[PDB]
Amino acid sequence: DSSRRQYQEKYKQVEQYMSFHKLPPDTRQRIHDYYEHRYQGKMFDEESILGELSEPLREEIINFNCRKLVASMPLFANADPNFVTSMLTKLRFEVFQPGDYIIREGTIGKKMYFIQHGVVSVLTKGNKETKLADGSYFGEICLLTRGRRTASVRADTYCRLYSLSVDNFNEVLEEYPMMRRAFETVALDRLDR
Amino acid sequence: DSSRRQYQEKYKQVEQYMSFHKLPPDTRQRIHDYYEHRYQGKMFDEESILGELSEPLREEIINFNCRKLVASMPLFANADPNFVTSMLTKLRFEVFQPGDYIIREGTIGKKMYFIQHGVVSVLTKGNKETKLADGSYFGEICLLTRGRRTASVRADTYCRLYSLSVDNFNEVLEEYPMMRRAFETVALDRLDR
Amino acid sequence: DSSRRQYQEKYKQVEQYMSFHKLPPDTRQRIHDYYEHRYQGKMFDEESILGELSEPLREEIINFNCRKLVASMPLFANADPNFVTSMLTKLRFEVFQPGDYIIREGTIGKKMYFIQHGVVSVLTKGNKETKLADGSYFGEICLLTRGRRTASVRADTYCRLYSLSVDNFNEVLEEYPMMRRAFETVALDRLDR
Amino acid sequence: DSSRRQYQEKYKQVEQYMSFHKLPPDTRQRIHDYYEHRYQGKMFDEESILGELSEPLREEIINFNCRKLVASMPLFANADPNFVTSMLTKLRFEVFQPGDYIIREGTIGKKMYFIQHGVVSVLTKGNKETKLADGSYFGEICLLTRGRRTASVRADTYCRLYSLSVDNFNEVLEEYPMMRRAFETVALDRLDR
Ligand SMILES: Nc1nc2c(ncn2[C@@H]2O[C@@H]3COP(=O)(O)O[C@H]3[C@H]2O)c(=O)[nH]1
Ligand SMILES: Nc1nc2c(ncn2[C@@H]2O[C@@H]3COP(=O)(O)O[C@H]3[C@H]2O)c(=O)[nH]1
Ligand SMILES: Nc1nc2c(ncn2[C@@H]2O[C@@H]3COP(=O)(O)O[C@H]3[C@H]2O)c(=O)[nH]1
Ligand SMILES: Nc1nc2c(ncn2[C@@H]2O[C@@H]3COP(=O)(O)O[C@H]3[C@H]2O)c(=O)[nH]1
Ligand SMILES: Nc1nc2c(ncn2[C@@H]2O[C@@H]3COP(=O)(O)O[C@H]3[C@H]2O)c(=O)[nH]1
Ligand SMILES: Nc1nc2c(ncn2[C@@H]2O[C@@H]3COP(=O)(O)O[C@H]3[C@H]2O)c(=O)[nH]1
Ligand SMILES: Nc1nc2c(ncn2[C@@H]2O[C@@H]3COP(=O)(O)O[C@H]3[C@H]2O)c(=O)[nH]1
Ligand SMILES: Nc1nc2c(ncn2[C@@H]2O[C@@H]3COP(=O)(O)O[C@H]3[C@H]2O)c(=O)[nH]1
Repeated sequence: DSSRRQYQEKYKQVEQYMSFHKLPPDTRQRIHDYYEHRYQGKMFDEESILGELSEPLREEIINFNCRKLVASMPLFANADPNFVTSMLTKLRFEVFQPGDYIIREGTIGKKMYFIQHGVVSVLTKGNKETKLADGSYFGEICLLTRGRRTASVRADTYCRLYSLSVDNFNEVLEEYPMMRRAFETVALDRLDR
Repeated sequence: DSSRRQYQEKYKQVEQYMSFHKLPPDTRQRIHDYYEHRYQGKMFDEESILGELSEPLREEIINFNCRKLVASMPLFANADPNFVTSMLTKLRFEVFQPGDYIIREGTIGKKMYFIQHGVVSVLTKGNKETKLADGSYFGEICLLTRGRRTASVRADTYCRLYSLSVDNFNEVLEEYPMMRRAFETVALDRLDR
Repeated sequence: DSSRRQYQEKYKQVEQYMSFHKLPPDTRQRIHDYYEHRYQGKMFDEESILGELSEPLREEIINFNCRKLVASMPLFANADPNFVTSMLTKLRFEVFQPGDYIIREGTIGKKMYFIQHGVVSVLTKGNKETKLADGSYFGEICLLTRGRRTASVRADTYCRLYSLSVDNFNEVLEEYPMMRRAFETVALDRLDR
Repeated sequence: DSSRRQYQEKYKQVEQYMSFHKLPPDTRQRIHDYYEHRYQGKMFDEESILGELSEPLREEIINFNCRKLVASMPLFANADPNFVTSMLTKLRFEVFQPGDYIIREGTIGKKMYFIQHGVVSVLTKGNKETKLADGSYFGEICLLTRGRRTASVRADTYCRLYSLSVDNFNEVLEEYPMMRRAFETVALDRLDR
C-alpha cells in the first residue's frame, strides 16, 4: 500500500479545497463520505497499469475482476463472451449518493449505466415512479437516438455503477451489431409503458 | 498553504520568462499585477480535485461557490435551477486589466461573458459609449447571429469575468429551449437603442 | 541507465495491482513474463524524446533503429527510401505471448502487423492452418476493404511486432499511391488460397 | 532558473537514449547540436506560462517577442495589426539543420513556414534552385490548394523557422478573408515563373 499514501495525500488536498471555499458542514460530510465509498481507502493509476500490458492480458485481467458482475448481469451472463469482454473493457466504475440525480429528464445523454449495487428510481412526468436495482441498466434510450433524456433517474441509495459513454457504446455495437436489437427492444418496451 | 508556495514557485518561472525576453518595465508590471489579482497568493490544482468527485457533487459545490454571482444576475432571477446549474458547469473564469479589449467590433465571436465584478464600456463606431457591470452579460449577439461583433467592449476596471463558449451556449439552449428568448430579447433591446 | 529504475519501480506498482485483485497464479506469471519481454529491464519515455527533436532527426533515427527490420522486410527493399521512412514513423511496438489471439476471424480490423521476431499460426475456418514469421506481415486484407477479419492469427512464440493503424495506413498510400498494389497483390494471393 | 536544470536533466535523458540505441557518432553530433541550437541551454514550458495569463497579455508579450520577425516581413508591412497578432499567436518555433529537407515535393503539406533566420533552397524537378531567407515564407501553396507539394525545400544553414498549420491558416483567413489574396498572389507568382 503506497496507494494508501496517495489516498491520504489527495484527501489532504480536498480538505484545503473545502476550507478555502468554506463549504457548509453538510457538504463536507457528503464529499468526505463519497470519497470514502469511491476509493475505499486507496488511490491508484489502474488505467496506466493496464495501459502498459498487452490487449490480451487486459482482457484476461478484466474478465477475472468482473466475473461476479457478469454472472449477476442478465445481459452479459447470456451473451457471446467477446461482446462481454469488449463491453467490460470500456466500463468506468462510478459511485452515486442517496438522492443524487444520475440522469435528469430533458438533458442530452452522454453515458448509459450498469447497476452493480444499488437501487434507483425512474421518474417520468405525470406517473408513478418505478425502480431498477442490481443487474439492470438504464440510459440506453438516448444512446440509440441522440436525443434528450426521457426520464429522470435518481439514486435511492448508495449506488455502485459502471458507466459506458456514447462513443464506447457505438464502438461496441459496431464490433457486435447483432447486439443492437437487444437494446432497441428494451428501449422500445420502456417507451410505451 | 502549499497553495501559497505553489504561487511563489510558479511566479518565479514567470519572473524567469519575463527576463529571458527583456520585457519592458510597463509590461512586466502588467503581468505581475495580473498574477496577483488572478491568483491572489494561491495556486492549486482545483480542476484536478473537482474531477475526483461525482457530477452531483461538482454541481452542489459550484452552486454554493457561485450563489452570489447567481443572485446578482437578472438572467437567473426566476429560472429553473437545473438550467442554472447547467450554465454554471460550463463557465470559465477570466480576468482582464484596465484598458484591455475583451471584444473588438467586426471580429468573429465564439464567447460571451458574464460580469462577476467590474466595469466594462461598450463602444460602437458612431455612437455614445454605454457601460456594464456586476450581473450583466455581453457578447450574446454574435452567438445568436453567428456573424461578427457588433461593438467593442473594453474593461474600465479589473474585471472578474466568466466566459461561455458558443458550443456550450447552444448545448445549454438545446436542453432549455425557452431560455433562447431571454437572450434574443436582451440582444434586440441592445440593438433597438 | 536511470531507466533501469523506472522498470523496477513501475513493476512494483504492477505488483500491488495483482495483489489487490487477487489474480490467479497463472495470470500473475503471464504478466510478470510479459512485462519482462516487453521492457527487458528498461522503462523510459521514448515519445517524449523524439518529441523534442526535429522531424528529420526523428527520421534519421527510426531508419537506423529499424534498418535491420527493413532489411528483413521484402516490401521495403525495392521501395522508395521515403515511403519506408514514412511507414516506420507510424509503426507501434507491441508484444504478444504464446497463445494470444492477435486477430480473431470476424472482428472489425483497425490495424495491421509486421513481424520483427515471431512465429504466428494463421487459422482460416475449417481448413489447413499456416504460419508466418520474421519479415512477414498480416492483417492487410481488412485495412484494404474496411470489412471483417478473414482468418484468425494466433501467436506461437513470444511475438515482437510493429503495428500500423488503418488511418495511418490510409494516410501513407494516399501519399505514395504506387504502393497500394503491393499490399493488394499479397492480399489477393491470400484470399483466393 | 531550474530551466538550466531541466535542460541538463532532459539532455542527460537523450544521452541514455543515444547510448542505448548505439547511434553512430555523426547522428549523435547532429542530435547534440540541434538540441543546443533549439533549446540553447534552457528548457521551459512557454505554452503553460502564457497559458496562465490573459489573452491581451499573451498578445502583448508575443507582439513584443516578435517585433523583429514582424519588421522583417513584407507581408506584415501595412497589415491590419490585429491580423499580425492573430497570425503570431498561432506560430510554432522550429529549428532545422544544414541539409534537412523541411519539405519534400509530392508530399501532402499541412504547414507553412516563416523564416526568422536562415537560408533555404527551393528545388524544382527540372528547374534551377532558388533561395529564400530571413523574412520570407514558404509552404503556402499546399495550404491554399489542399494538394501536393510543388517543390522541395532544403535548409542551407541552421534555420530558425516559425510554422503555421493549415487549420490555423484557415482560421486566420476566415477572420481576415482580405488576406487570402496576398497569399494567392505569391503562390501564383511562384507557380508561373
Ligand atoms: N479503490 C480504488 N479503485 C479504483 C481506482 N481507480 C479505479 N478503480 C476501480 O474501481 C473498482 C471498484 O471496485 P473494486 O474495489 O472491485 O476495484 C476498483 C478498481 O478496479 C482507485 O483509485 N481506487
Ligand atoms: N422513458 C422511460 N425510461 C425508462 C423507463 N424505465 C427505465 N427507463 C430508463 O430511464 C432512462 C432515462 O434516460 P434515457 O431516455 O436515456 O433511457 C431511459 C431508460 O433507459 C420507462 O418506463 N420509461
Ligand atoms: N486562487 C486560485 N483560484 C483558482 C485556481 N485554479 C482554479 N481557481 C478557481 O478560480 C476561482 C476564482 O474565484 P474564487 O476565488 O471564487 O475561486 C477560485 C477557484 O474556484 C488557482 O490556482 N488559484
Ligand atoms: N450592438 C450593441 N451591443 C451591445 C450594446 N450594449 C451591450 N452590448 C453588448 O456588446 C456586445 C458586443 O459583442 P456582440 O455583438 O457579440 O454582443 C454585444 C452585446 O452583448 C449596444 O447598445 N449595442
Ligand atoms: N523499454 C521501452 N521501450 C520502448 C517504450 N516505448 C517504445 N519503445 C521502443 O520499442 C523498441 C523495441 O525494441 P528495443 O527493446 O530495442 O527498443 C525499444 C524502444 O526503442 C517503453 O516504454 N519502454
Ligand atoms: N484469408 C487469409 N488470410 C491470410 C492467409 N495467410 C495470412 N493471412 C493474413 O491473416 C490476416 C487476418 O486478418 P485480415 O483478414 O485482415 O488479413 C489477413 C492476412 O493478412 C490466408 O491463407 N488466407
Ligand atoms: N529555451 C527554450 N525555448 C523555448 C522552449 N519552448 C519554446 N521556446 C521558445 O523558442 C524561442 C526561440 O527564440 P528565443 O530564444 O527568442 O525564444 C524562445 C522561446 O520563447 C523550450 O522548451 N526551451
Ligand atoms: N512551385 C514553386 N514553389 C516555390 C517557388 N519558390 C518558393 N516556393 C515555395 O516552395 C513551396 C513548397 O511547398 P508548397 O508547394 O506548399 O509551396 C511552395 C512555395 O511556397 C517557386 O518558384 N515555385
